[PDB]
Amino acid sequence: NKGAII
Amino acid sequence: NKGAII
Amino acid sequence: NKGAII
Amino acid sequence: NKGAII
Amino acid sequence: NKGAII
Amino acid sequence: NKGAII
Repeated sequence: NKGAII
Repeated sequence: NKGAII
Repeated sequence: NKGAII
Repeated sequence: NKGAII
Repeated sequence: NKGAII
Repeated sequence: NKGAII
């Protein structure tokens, strides 16, 4: 899983 | 799964 | 798993 | 890019 | 980039 | 980059 919260 | 919350 | 919180 | 050669 | 050759 | 050759 990959996630970016920006 | 991939997710971006921007 | 990879995650970036920026 | 992601690749699987099997 | 990610690759698997199997 | 990540690679596995198996």
